Amino acid sequence: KKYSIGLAIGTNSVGWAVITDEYKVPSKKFKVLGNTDRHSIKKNLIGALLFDSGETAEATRLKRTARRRYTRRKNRICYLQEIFSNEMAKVDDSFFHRLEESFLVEEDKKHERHPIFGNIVDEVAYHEKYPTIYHLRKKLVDSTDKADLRLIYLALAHMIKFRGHFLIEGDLNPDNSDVDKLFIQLVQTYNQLFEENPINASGVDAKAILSARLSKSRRLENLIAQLPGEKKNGLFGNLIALSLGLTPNFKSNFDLAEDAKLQLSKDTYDDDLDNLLAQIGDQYADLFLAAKNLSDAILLSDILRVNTEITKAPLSASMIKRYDEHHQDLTLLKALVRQQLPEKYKEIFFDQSKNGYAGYIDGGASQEEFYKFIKPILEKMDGTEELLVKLNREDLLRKQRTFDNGSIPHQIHLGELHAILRRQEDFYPFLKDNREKIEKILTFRIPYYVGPLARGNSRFAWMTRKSEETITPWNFEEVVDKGASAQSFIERMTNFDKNLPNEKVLPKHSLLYEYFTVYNELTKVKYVTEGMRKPAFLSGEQKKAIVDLLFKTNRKVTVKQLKEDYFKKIECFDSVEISGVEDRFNASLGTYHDLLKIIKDKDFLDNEENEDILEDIVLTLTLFEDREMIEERLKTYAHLFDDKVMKQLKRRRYTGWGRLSRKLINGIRDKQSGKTILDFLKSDGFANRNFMQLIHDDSLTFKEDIQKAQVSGQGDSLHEHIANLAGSPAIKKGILQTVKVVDELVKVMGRHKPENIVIEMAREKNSRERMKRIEEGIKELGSQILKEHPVENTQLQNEKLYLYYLQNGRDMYVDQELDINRLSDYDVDAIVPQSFLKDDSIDNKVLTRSDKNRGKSDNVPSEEVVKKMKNYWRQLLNAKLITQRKFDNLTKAERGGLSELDKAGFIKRQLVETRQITKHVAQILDSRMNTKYDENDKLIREVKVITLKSKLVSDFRKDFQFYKVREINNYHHAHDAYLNAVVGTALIKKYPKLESEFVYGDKATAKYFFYSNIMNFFKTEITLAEIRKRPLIETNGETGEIVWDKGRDFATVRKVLSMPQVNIVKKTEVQTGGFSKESILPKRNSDKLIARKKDWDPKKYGGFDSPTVAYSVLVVAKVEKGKSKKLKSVKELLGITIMERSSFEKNPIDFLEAKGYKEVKKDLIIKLPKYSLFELENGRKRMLASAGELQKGNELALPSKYVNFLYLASHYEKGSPEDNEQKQLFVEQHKHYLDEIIEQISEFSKRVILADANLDKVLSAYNKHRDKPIREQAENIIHLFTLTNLGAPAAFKYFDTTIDRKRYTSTKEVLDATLIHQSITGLYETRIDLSQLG
RNA sequence: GGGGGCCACUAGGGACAGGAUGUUUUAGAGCUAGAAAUAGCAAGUUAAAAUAAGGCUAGUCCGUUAUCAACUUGAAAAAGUGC
DNA sequence: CAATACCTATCCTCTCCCTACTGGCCCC
DNA sequence: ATAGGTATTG
Ligand SMILES: [K+]
Ligand SMILES: [K+]
Ligand SMILES: [K+]
Ligand SMILES: [K+]
Ligand SMILES: [K+]
Ligand SMILES: [K+]
Ligand SMILES: [K+]
Ligand SMILES: [K+]
Ligand SMILES: [K+]
Ligand SMILES: [K+]
Ligand SMILES: [Mg+2]
Ligand SMILES: [Mg+2]
Repeated sequence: KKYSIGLAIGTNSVGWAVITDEYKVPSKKFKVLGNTDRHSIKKNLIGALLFDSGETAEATRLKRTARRRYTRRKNRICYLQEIFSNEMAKVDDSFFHRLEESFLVEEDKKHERHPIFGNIVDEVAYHEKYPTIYHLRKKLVDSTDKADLRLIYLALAHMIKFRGHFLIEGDLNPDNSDVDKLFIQLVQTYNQLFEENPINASGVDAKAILSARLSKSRRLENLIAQLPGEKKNGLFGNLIALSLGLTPNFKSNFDLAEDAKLQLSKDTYDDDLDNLLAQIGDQYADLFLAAKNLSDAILLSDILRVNTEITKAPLSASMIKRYDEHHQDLTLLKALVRQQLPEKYKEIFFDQSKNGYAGYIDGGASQEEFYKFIKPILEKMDGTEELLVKLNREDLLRKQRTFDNGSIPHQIHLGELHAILRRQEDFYPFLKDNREKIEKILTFRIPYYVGPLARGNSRFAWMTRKSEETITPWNFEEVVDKGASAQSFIERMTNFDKNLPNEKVLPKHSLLYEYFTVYNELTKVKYVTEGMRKPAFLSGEQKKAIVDLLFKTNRKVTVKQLKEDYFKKIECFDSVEISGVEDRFNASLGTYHDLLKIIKDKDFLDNEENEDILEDIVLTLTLFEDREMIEERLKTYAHLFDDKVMKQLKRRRYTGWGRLSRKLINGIRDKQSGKTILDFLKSDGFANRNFMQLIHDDSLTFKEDIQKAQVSGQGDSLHEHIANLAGSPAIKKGILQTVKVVDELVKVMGRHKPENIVIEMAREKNSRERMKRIEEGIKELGSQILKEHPVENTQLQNEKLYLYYLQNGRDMYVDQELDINRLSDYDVDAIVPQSFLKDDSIDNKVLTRSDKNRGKSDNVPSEEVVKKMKNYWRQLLNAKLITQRKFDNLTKAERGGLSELDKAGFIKRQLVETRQITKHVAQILDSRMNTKYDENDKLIREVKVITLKSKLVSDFRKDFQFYKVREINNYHHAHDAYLNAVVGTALIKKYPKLESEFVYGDKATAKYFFYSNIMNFFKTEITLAEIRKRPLIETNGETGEIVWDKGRDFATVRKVLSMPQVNIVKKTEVQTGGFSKESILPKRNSDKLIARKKDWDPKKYGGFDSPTVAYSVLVVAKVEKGKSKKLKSVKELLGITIMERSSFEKNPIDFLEAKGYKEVKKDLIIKLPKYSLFELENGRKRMLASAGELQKGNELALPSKYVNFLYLASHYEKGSPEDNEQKQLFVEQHKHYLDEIIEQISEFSKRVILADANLDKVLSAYNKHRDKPIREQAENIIHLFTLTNLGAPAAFKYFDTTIDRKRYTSTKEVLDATLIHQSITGLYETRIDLSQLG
């Protein structure tokens, strides 16, 4: 008994099928367990396992980190209160107690209800004097009087609890504050550099213009308008643009060749400036640095909108400005509405449901919603011009706690905190002794390279302690070994050398590693001249000369430089031909040139004695990113360089890691030669062996030492091995389920292993990324397309509009503008044709007015289009609006277009699966099936694991009319698995030589033709560019075995696809995750509310509702009834929530009795996860959606004729026009299939769905559109299956009629139905008659 | 075919440090005419505290990912059970 | 019970490691 | 975006 398995792996399904020699699917009697009268059941060996998607770890991580941050903010406040304890006790012995119980109702409060002062008079007086906390903050910063200790605490706690960001290193307010002064200093530096072309900046109000609440480019235009004879793209204009945060190109300002694009935000600017300073000199450095200072000024002016010379609290003063303008504008608006629109006053200032001022302050209206609601009211009235100005500036009736306060640096809060401490430490000595402690509470961050400050109970922690004691912000540098912790931070994530598994890999920018790469590439170079008989390798002397003369003098080395600067200058060759490198060398000595610029000592870099030192330096500059730790590590080399060089060296940093270790590159030595790997690369006689040849040569000891150094370690489990794969967690869930399915199927066939296993793997918020890409590309481009055409992110889900914006609103084949409103008239063309590369992504698509303008449609765009559009394409490439691959494909005609080789490769790619994750699945299955070794100690491959791409079975379905319609049911997953088994086995039988291509384990016209016509052996007649005909029976050429009988096997496939009994199994899963919805609802007199804290009664304090049920339990017990508490027997479903799960499982009986149940039949407790299957009458099935709701549990097995009719009639997906005509004729001849399909659906619904209202609405809708075209009627009959689909009910639409979901809001009936426990395949069942309980 | 190093791209996964809102209860004395219902007017911008209930290992740690039909024997892990 | 309509926490900065899609140079 | 919870209305 022989058989094969077909598998279809998806992100929510695993289809599976078993086939015999005749491509038939067996059927077996399977024993049935339980307490029903049924002892067995017939099952076909085909089905599909369905499951909810596997989830990433991201949301869990975000919740975890927010948890940690809440804890640490609480600890900051706790430190501060601990500092204030004794003196506050002297002042007010319950202040902190009133603060801790502020949330409690007065009934539950243990102290007076007024928190600050404890009496109503003083509290009202405080609120009258300081209506906001910022009033008190400003007062305490500015005033000189002794203050109440409680108000000091409140100010400092407000600064510490909400302390602002840390995006700016160092100190702040370094007199970079004033915009006028930095603008005048920029003018002075510019006039110093250009005495002939000076700028008259007199009468220019730089403060108002540059600090104006306007866009960057608008403020730039405003400032340039004040400068006659100066344009926005000149030098001064570009400096102002750089200071405003734009991306000015200083190429044209200085007549440069290398595109000097500078933005102060990018991390590359530090290099992008030095690069630039490499051309025009260092005399312009002062100018750009002054511009950066001005940028700092404007950024601060965005936040501090008040004069910094009237107060040391400009932030608090700016919040007070917000408050005062709010008060004035509110008084004015109230009076205006009273006078002009008196009937709208109540809706505006009293209705919290409306988005007026009432909903803005008391309701749920945002600032944006309130502005939208009130803009027409202001425009409609008179005297609202200034209010409209403030509204369009987004500065009208502003609150102080707002979404845009994330701009505030922590240094500003720190300045105000330090000012208050300076004021009040003259009266409170403990503030003087603890001033720096409080400042440290504010300023201290746990460094990212340290992680959780755990003590051996955090699987996320890696920190090591210098001493075993509690870590505080004041003793961190002493208790925490920041060095060891920062080293572990990187070393716990970096790879070891695979060749030497005990050695750490080198830094990517290690001098040794780059020497290795350069010599490795250089060794395989070959050259010819005239008198030479044969291409020769470069000798060791030649390679050293090339390294010293070219690689150590140019950051990049081109083939032109190799021909002229070496072969001409040294060898006296006027003509030379080179092989092994094209255009320029890929490897380069970048770090050599970095360090040569920094230390300016070439002899130091060339001396082999300093190697170690340099290797350490780079190592440091790669391990660490904190400049203090880098300084502490480089201190051991302080004697070798000047303080200038040491400063530059500590400023330089690297990221990235190589893939080989130092001990492999330049460590282990061949036994006889005594030479390392790099020694062979530098010189190897006339063999010139590279890395692979060196470590694979049996006449050397490298290979044997690699073998010896190898270790294997502990083997992973199946689950561990799958978890460690590189892929999406969803597809890994699919992979694990696939392995389990295979195990069960092997057990079904009596532990006999299959002949073949054919596997196919399906292909695998976002508009936010689209808007980000378009914004960055248009700004980098310098275009105003978002100015003239504003777009929202959702709109970018239209392909043509997204392409339009990615192309700057221009045709890509013609240098012309494109119209937005005409996008329907344009074309979206494939760069490389889809007949070769089935790529439908933006990476291979292009928006053009007419695809005819691409050239010839059989290839890549023509040379003429490339000549026309290459510069504009490069512009789109540099703005990252197109990728470099899209550009390269567009420009392929410059390189000869598509050769025959490329077309052969594309067609082969369409059929041979090369994705790595599918290879890993194949390896897992192959290693589980084939375990024995032959006489030569080589693996015996009893089971051949074939992998296929989806297009094979897709084209099979479309060519032999085995069509699929996904919306009818879930049977198509199983059918895909079956067709995979059939096609794969038949293909490898017909052409065994293809095993290397399709089975796991170890001329261009010819291969193009062959792989194009690989599947023709199924057809009877083939029309290929005339008509040929194949025999009825197809056999193998060598064996003579039969592979395909076209008269009988197609009927077999049809009968298999027609079978109504298909094992669809929805994986039952316990629900995990959040306890409930996250909304903190207000107080309500409902027992659905859940306390947010143990003592916070939700009837007083509000709380959560809508908990998630982890799983239900069947309870058979008794409950007290009525005032007499008489015991009444019950049987019901109890939903154990996620929050209750641990309590219930620790002791189920106590939990159930606390819920009210008595005399619980402990052995009748049945655990029922989500999707538990129940069968009722007439084959009607239900799945558990919760403890109080049910999902549909049956599959509508629509006959095959109706499925294919729906496919063809709906124009689901063509072929010859004669075959199109035959299909159309079949549609029109079987039009009565519409009524027959409605009849099938109606019978199914009346038997199983039981939604009378919805079914009647659907029948009326179908009888309403009987005159509609067959196309639309079929397309909407497709929608109708939402009523019958397995799973949760969902709303659908038949034409314009909407059918809302009929839900099953009660689970009482399943308590007397039959529970069905299914194995993973559903072939093994345990059926429990629940009616026999109770 | 499978595999490695390098260059260029493209898409994904995992971890650390931090900020700003939102919400919830309370505090921010509402006033006047009416028995009340109510009417008229005044006012509004701020703060405290919580932000998964909680846990023991008590850390400035952990608490939403992965994994789960049923039954037997098992403390569990784990095996085993049906053409 | 049954049906119906409404509800559903959001945004942002920053350090770093890893694999893998395709194209290319050289090899095992 | 789903699809399960919830109060409201019978
Ligand atoms: K009280
Ligand atoms: K101008
Ligand atoms: K609001
Ligand atoms: K607020
Ligand atoms: K190259
Ligand atoms: K670094
Ligand atoms: K020195
Ligand atoms: K889970
Ligand atoms: K879930
Ligand atoms: K199951
Ligand atoms: Mg907590
Ligand atoms: Mg708040």
